[PDB]
Formats: sequence, structure tokens, C-alpha cells
Amino acid sequence: LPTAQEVQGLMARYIELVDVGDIEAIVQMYADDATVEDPFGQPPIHGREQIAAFYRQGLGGGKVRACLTGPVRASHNGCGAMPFRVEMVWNQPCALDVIDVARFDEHGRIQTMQAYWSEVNLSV
Repeated sequence: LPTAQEVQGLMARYIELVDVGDIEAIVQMYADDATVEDPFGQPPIHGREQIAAFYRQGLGGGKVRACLTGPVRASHNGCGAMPFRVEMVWNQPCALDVIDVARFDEHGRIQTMQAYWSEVNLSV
């Protein structure tokens, strides 16, 4: 599994990809059969096609900004967690505070992603 330093780099690179909205590059960061639970509590979506559709819906159709709002917290077992803020228009300018928890596989790809947030974390 990716080292703690590597996890930091990868999770930071995920945020940068969300920030520019490069759907294909985001999807490539995931394992081919990865799961996404976003928001955590909802049923997982499975596989790169479903994940691509998810990101197309959520990012496509307008400017989205995303910045880390604190450092990535990495483990020594290929996992990490990070706090960030996503700015969008829905549907005025709003911001959502999120924490992503990720588990990576032996190939450095995201196997599971869990995005913790609820409506309390949204601001118009």
C-alpha cells in the first residue's frame, strides 16, 4: 500500500483534480471496481462508470472550486482523511465543508472513498 507520505500526495492530488474538474483524471485515480459513499450514510456507488457519472453530475455544469482546509491525515496502512471545502452554485454561490476518508489499494488507486457531510455543512 502507498506510504503515509504517498497518501498525503495522492489525496492532495485528488483535491486538485476536483478543483479543475478533470472528470477522466479523477476517475482514473479510483480502482476499476471502487466504491464511493457520498454523503456517507447513502448507498455506495460501484465501479468507474458509475463513479464517472457521479462526478459528471456533481462537477459538470458550472465552476466548482475545491481547497484543502487542513492537512491530510495519513495512516501506515494505505488510508487517509482530509478536510476540504467545495464551492459551487446551487442554484446561488454556496460552500460545502467535507471530510473524505479514503482507502487505497496495492496499486495506489482509491478502493473506497467516504465523504462525510450533511446539510449542516452547507452554506449559501
